[PDB]
Amino acid sequence: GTLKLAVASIIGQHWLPKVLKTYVERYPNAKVSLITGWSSEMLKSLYEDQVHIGIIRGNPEWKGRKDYLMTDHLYLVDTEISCIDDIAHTDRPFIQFKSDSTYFQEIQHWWHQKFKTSPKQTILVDQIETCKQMALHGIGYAILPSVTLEEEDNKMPLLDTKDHPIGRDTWLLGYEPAFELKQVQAFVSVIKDMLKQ
Amino acid sequence: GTLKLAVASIIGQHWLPKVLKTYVERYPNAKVSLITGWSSEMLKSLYEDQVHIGIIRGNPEWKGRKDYLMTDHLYLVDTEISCIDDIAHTDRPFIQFKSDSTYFQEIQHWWHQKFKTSPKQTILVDQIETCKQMALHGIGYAILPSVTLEEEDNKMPLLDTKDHPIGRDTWLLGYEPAFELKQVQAFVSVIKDMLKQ
Ligand code: NA
Ligand code: NA
Ligand code: NA
Ligand code: NA
Repeated sequence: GTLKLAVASIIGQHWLPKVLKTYVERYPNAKVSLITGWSSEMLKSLYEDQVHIGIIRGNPEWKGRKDYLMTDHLYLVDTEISCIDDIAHTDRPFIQFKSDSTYFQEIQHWWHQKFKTSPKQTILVDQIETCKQMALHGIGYAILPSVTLEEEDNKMPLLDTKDHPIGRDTWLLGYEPAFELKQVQAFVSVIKDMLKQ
Repeated sequence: GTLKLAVASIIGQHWLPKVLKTYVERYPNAKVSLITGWSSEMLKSLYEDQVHIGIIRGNPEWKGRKDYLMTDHLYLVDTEISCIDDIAHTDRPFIQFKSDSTYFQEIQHWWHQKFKTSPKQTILVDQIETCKQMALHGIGYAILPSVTLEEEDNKMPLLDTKDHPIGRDTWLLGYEPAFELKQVQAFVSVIKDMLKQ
């Protein structure tokens, strides 16, 4: 049977391929169709019956099954700047992801509460991986979730006013019937079987 | 002030950073607002005056200014397979990108013509970078435009029945009023400078 997934974009790109590798590896010839996007768009997709499973970010309201999956944390990245305080004075441009989720407002709030000022809006982008690439090309600094980071060329954790890392969840949503279907069960399996680490 | 761009995804990821790096290097503190996506979506967004400039792949019809930018060529990539004839038997999955552009149709047509059979619709993905990533993780093989490839990690040129590389074009689009703006002209300048490299 054919598994129809809706995955948030950064998840689709960075976390899911190891998941799908093992899923393909123990279930040869099993079909997978994958749509990606903003959590909001994939939630809306899931709701309207287009997919079996949604892998959504944030805190989606959902009246079916919802599995917490994981949590990651916000990092400021730049090629030059090594000290997060420096960004208050920086003239290096700020490369901001903005969508309809809370991501953007969370960062605006952290910034307002950390530096007692507004961040300069210069570069606005609508997808997170683009912000990452533009940061990796030295254009400016970005704030990315650690699920999108590796041994790439400076990463500085965001901590709130009480020294706590911020702060973002990934869930697995779906209605009951989907979890009745088998390949969904083998996929949820592979996920929870993988996460054993 | 404030350039509003709409850019096909792989361009946004792989080619545009270079260009924005220079655009910023040359005009510090110039505001840039970027949206990304399928070529059809970015053309729509441009058609509706939501942006200044669109960068669009394929062969868009356009009753305004259209500049050809570049061509790139299709490669079959896989971690195991070295020889592109084998792909007709391998039973490794074909990770296949599919949108409402003609990318998919054109690869289908090539497949049918070259191998005289059909390809196995197992994995279907809605963004190209995810095919790349899924291919880089050994899941299966992918057909990717070279604008998304580097000295990476096994690539075999797609050639039509008369041994000519199969290509895809990328264009820059706008209506005349946009091209009168100093920031659109500066951006276009950085672009037409960069194409000589
Ligand atoms: Na969203
Ligand atoms: Na940077
Ligand atoms: Na399109
Ligand atoms: Na493809």
